Amino acid sequence: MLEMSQERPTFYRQELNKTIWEVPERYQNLSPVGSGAYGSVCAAFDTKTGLRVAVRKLSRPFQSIIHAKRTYRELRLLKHMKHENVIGLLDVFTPARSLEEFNDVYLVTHLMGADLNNIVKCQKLTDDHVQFLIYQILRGLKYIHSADIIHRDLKPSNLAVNEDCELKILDFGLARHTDDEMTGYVATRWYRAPEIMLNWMHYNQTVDIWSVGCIMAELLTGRTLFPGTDHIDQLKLILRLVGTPGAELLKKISSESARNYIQSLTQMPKMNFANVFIGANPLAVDLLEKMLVLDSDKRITAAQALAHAYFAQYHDPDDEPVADPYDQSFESRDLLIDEWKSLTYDEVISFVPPP
Repeated sequence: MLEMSQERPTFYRQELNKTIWEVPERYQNLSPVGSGAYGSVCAAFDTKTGLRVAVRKLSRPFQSIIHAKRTYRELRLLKHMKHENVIGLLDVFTPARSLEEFNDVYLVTHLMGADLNNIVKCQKLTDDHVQFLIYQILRGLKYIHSADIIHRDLKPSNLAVNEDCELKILDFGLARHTDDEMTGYVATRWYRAPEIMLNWMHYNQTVDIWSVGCIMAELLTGRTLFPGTDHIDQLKLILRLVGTPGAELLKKISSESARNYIQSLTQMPKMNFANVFIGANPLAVDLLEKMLVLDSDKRITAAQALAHAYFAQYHDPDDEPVADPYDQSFESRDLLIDEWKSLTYDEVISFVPPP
């Protein structure tokens, strides 16, 4: 009645685009799909679930302490998430039969074709389509935030949408966003809260609410809310909308130079959001206000947003689950490469697939 043995499937070996792919035979007809510095990816047919899946062979997962710790951190997150608005892990394997021969990590996920950009390129979304997506984003973030994970890079390129307008969040909780350049007229930095983009204070899950506020506004108007040609420009665009900070917010900011800078800016009142988003549903404008609050301590939570009147057609407290606890002790801990490799191997071998 209890399992003793992990029975090991049969793997087959092949070369596609000068990339060795050794995988279980359950994965057939692999198609090269692309190669970034985050792994090579193949489309594949999973004969056990009937789904079509993305197989991802990590690239150089253990080449430095930083990168070893990134491989583990990502694998830990993917394993933990079990919510239909969050990319789950459906399988993770390696050809290695022991930690000594262990080198490669493959990650199996739902093949998720289109992202929120591609969706907006092809249609003008109806009002109900927009509402439904903000709901799902907030629903998956409620989950994420329940387990004390901060997405840290929530933006349209990190949301996958299917034909029935069903949404999953991608790429949450990782250190990789620091590898993109955030200088100039760049989309990555356009969705970030001012406090992390100028490192006024340290991260906070409220940082992600700022992001969904920026996406919602883009989904209602079709325009980027804050397309700043640089940090300072983006900050000015922000303060114009939400108003210069007050005393309670300025003392929360640790750098003495940054408060001198803010108080050098000409003080401005907050703008009237009804005159900024002409034509929008008043309930949508009301909720935007509560997401776009300069002081993160006063931003709305995802759990509060779901209960806001804008979502009355979709809100149901009995279908908005929270996650199990996510132990992140390991983030403060100082290990060697080989030790991070061993903990990654241990989670690879201990993976339990979904029922």
